[PDB]
Amino acid sequence: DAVLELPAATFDLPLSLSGGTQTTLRAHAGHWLVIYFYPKDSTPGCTTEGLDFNALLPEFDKAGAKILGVSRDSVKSHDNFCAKQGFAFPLVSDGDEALCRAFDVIKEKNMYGKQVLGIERSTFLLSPEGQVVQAWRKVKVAGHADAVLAALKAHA
Ligand code: NA
Ligand code: NA
Repeated sequence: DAVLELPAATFDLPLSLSGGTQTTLRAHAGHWLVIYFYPKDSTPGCTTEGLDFNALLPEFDKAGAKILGVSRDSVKSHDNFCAKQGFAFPLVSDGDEALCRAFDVIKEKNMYGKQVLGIERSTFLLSPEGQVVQAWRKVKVAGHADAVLAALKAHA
């Protein structure tokens, strides 16, 4: 029932959050976790995605689930982004791309005559026992948070 196996060490990686604290995936044991990776703070698309998740947060709560957004922007950038948009969930500053690589969301594109890496917008649903049970890759923003919520309700 796992669609992705993560390195065991992934669950103990210290994840720097907006607000200056740290978490790990293991610390979320016991409830559902949505982890949504996005390429960059404060862009039109990535802002829309975060606001879409933020608007549905009471429905996610009803399943006791929690949301984490992830990019490689700094904690300061995340703090600004969260404050300006009013997000009520944390953002991981995955500055070294450790979590991104664990979930295999760093993808290469041959453009400008060279190989360019970047975060591919992707989302994962992690069970209360830490299994990755559903994955969405190369995500288009429109309708995405709704679809993730629907899938959560179906799994939970
Ligand atoms: Na960190
Ligand atoms: Na979990």
